[PDB]
Amino acid sequence: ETLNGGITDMLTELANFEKNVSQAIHKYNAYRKAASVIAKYPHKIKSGAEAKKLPGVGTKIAEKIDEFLATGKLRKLEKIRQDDTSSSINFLTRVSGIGPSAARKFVDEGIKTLEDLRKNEDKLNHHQRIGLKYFGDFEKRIPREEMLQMQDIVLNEVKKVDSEYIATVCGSFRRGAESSGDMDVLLTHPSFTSESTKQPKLLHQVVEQLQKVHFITDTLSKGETKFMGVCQLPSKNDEKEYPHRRIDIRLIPKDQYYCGVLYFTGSDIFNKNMRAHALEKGFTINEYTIRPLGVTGVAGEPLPVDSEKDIFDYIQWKYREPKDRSE
DNA sequence: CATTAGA
DNA sequence: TCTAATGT
Ligand SMILES: [Mn+2]
Ligand code: NA
Ligand code: NA
Repeated sequence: ETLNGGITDMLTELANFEKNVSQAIHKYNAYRKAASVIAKYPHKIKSGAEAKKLPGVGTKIAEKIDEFLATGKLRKLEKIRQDDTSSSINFLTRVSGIGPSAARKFVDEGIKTLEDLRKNEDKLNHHQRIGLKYFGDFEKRIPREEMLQMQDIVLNEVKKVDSEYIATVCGSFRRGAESSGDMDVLLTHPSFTSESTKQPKLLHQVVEQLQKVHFITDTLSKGETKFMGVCQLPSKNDEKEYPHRRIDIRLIPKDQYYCGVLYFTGSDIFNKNMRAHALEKGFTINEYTIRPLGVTGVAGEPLPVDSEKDIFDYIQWKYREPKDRSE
């Protein structure tokens, strides 16, 4: 956590660099387990060789340690840190829509800067077009004060649309978070459960409303279960307009909301921690259910959940407020 | 780790 | 059909 900081950290630099600038998934895989092990590593690495003992540590990575321990730096991370071609891939990739592959191609054609990106809006596709178009807004944080105005409206149409609908703004915002990056609407409905051969309009009806009133401004990807877009607060009685924010809404078969909800309400840790335990408590929890476990090694049999609570009791525990699901 | 665009 | 991207 701190005893092996740089090490894991340098490691990750190196790895991320292997995966992005270079399409060397293996080496990339090298650095991660490694960086993962030295990480569990309970003592101060004193040298290459010491580390070298561990699994995942070969000679190359060992080699890197020494030099890092020796000169408080690293040549390659130095060289790399400098290199535009790579500096560039590190950068372009920040536009929603540009992944590494594209990142590379762009550069190749010589598309290094944001401006480059504009002059070639032609080369870009819808996601990435909207991507660049809200480069600023998408990089900003969502003040909770705003989180609440948004939540306010979402719930309102959703409801005006059909009352039978259930919505939940999940994620950090749900867990108190002073700010949030993207908004997460978990959505389900009675009519939609595990079986009932869908009803796409369910997603659809809503997406539209939200657009009609003018909250949803753009579309990144609408699907029959996951619409994914951009929204904005009604720039008041002017002067201060609102930043465009990333919004996401997904339909859920009503018979899987709570787990689902438990889940997206995080955190990553409270989550695992809960999962790791449900296990002890003779169960299993995943993004959608809670099945009683059985001795042949594994079982099934999806227990019926009516609230975050049900899931709780099931593994027999104390309800944990969103506010306090920190870990 | 699944759901979407896209070519 | 694959294959990239986002998220989670
Ligand atoms: Mn979020
Ligand atoms: Na990107
Ligand atoms: Na392949």
